Amino acid sequence: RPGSTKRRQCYPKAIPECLRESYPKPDQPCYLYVIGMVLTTPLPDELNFRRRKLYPPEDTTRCFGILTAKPIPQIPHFPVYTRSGEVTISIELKKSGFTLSQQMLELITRLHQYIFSHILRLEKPALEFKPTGAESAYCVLPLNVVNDSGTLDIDFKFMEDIEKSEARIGIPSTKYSKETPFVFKLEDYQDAVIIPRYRNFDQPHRFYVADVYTDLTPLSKFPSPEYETFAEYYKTKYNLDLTNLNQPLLDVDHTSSRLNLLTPRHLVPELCAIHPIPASLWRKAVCLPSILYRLHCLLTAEELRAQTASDAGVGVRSLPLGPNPGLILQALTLSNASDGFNLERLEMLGDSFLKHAITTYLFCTYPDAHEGRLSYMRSKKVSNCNLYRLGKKKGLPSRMVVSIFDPPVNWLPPGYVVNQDLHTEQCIADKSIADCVEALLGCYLTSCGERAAQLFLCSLGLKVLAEKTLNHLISGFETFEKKINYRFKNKAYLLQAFTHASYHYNTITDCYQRLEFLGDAILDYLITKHLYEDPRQHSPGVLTDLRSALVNNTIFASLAVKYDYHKYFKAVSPELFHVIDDFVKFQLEKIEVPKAMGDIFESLAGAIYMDSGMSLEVVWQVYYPMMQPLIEKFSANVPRSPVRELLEMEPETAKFSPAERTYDGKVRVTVEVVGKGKFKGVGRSYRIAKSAAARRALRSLKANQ
RNA sequence: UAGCAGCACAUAAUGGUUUGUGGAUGUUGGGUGCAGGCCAUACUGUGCUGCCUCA
Repeated sequence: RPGSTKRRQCYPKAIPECLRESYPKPDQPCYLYVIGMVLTTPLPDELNFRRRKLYPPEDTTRCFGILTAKPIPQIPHFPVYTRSGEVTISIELKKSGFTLSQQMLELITRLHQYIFSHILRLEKPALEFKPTGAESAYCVLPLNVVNDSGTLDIDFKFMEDIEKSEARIGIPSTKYSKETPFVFKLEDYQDAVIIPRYRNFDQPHRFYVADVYTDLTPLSKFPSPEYETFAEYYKTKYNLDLTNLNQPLLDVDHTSSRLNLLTPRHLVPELCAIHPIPASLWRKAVCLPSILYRLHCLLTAEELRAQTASDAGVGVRSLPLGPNPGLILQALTLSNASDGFNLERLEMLGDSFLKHAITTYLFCTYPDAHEGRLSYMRSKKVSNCNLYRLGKKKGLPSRMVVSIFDPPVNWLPPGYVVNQDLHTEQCIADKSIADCVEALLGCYLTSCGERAAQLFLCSLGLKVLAEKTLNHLISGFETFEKKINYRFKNKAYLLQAFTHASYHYNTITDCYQRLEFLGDAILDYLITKHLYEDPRQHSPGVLTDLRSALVNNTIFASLAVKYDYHKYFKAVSPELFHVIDDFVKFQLEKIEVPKAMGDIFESLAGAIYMDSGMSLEVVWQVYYPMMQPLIEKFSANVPRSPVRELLEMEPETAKFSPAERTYDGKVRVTVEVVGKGKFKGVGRSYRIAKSAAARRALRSLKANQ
């Protein structure tokens, strides 16, 4: 069925408007952004297993810049988890409206290809570099501080030096001889990436110079137990005789193969070619996939924020407000993506508000429709099927973050195309599209409030925007008004809330059921909002349990009794009065729970809402003090099913019998606890019977301890 | 800077199981829809390893 977990559809991945077809043209205006990088949380030495120097990206003059034909909007700064620790990333506009020659652009584009294909090794047989044909079409280039002025500019000299370098295309063929002996220059290695010239020619291993040992030489002990010295090693393995046996040695670290950095984890110089790119900049380059991917994701969320400000009139289209793009990114992220956050908290809050909004709308739009009809209409509008259709219509599937980020397996680099797919497409369940709509609603609600959330629903396509008899029938309710600490402006709502369908003496208002319908959704929402805003920051699972335990007719009935609602209840059913008196007796001492007592509790919430001029706050002011003791009790001690508690205490020993229908229509259930006895429970339903059996077993077990 | 095979965990897919829930021919409750918790087949990622490339 549409909106079901069992139905899956494939969708193309969305690329932000500011990155789509964004390739700089010769002699045309372009934009240059600096990738600002700051080490905000250094990695502890215990996690840094080699205890290597942490390299704050900010300690070095060279960085990367993004060159694009279209402007990039302001995005929140975001963390990246490097081997140095948490690095906060900023994307900062450095130059706008400037032009580049064909030769300058060719140098930039060639170096851009060189980064992704040669440095990062992301170009695969399935991928082709087509910068003019690629959907995501921007260039990345080196920036450097000009003359120590602290001002960053395009390092053209360095790009040209990379082009003149033979080391660009492969391993340099410069073999040293006794006539042309190798000369070590320290300045050339302090911030160098090196390539060993005698091995692994198809995939040359690259290393960062971590340090230069001036005390160690080719005659010193080799790190592999296979050889006595560095000179013996090269002579034995590659037949290479060194010209300079007194040259210093390089301490080196492998260039990182891990390109996903979005979450926390917790040699002889003469025989090496110097890669023309410095090690500092190469460390920055390794972050480009996570940075660009995150940038792309945040730009998609900002695009959705801006689109919603245009379509719903919620927030401002361009920031100097609407929700933070990071919260939108949360609402667009499935738990499968493993990105440190998920849509589940926002989804649950949205659902509760959605119910409230539709319930209110239906109640006001259909003044003559009975509860069962409003409940039926409600059930259709809030369905996972309808929500899926709305999310699909809004283009959410192409914007959702569904799978774990893996650059060489599921990411397309800028300027590349796929040779005709984990790079361009994703498979999504219809239910997940529905869940995302509720999470977006929760985002707008938490960030911009209820009116904004309603305007957001309207933007998705959900339309969400006698007197003598009265005085006689309300006689004595003044004590009730004082007990609840609320005075009704229109006592007809109070009368309606306490009028059962059997109470035909009331010919001036309806029965309580319509207000029950309205109140149910109000209480669910208010309770859910409160639980979501709770300082304990309950998990999605715990929020579900607490919502289930607090939003319950039994609890509403228990409160109705404690607050004397039963004394004001108007009914003409002696049996109902006896059931209420028996339940009231049971509640006063500490057995069927009278449904009507929970219903009138909800109906009075509906009454107060209508009498207060649709003020949820007034309703909450009245109900929160009544519910606060229970909210505190269950949020301190998250509740349990007696069947589950018995199964937790006795998992292999407690076995329940099938449902036995007794001669009176009532169900009987027996629980056998191996070595501890058999306990029988009876009730009008299998759980009432099974729970009664489980409670009898639990009582016996606890009494024998 | 490489590949593979075990173990932990997360995770979606296709089956089953179990709690909640719905209007339904509802002769007095087994027809189907959606959620949770489990069992199985099979996917990916990180990590604890193990073998195994270069050093």
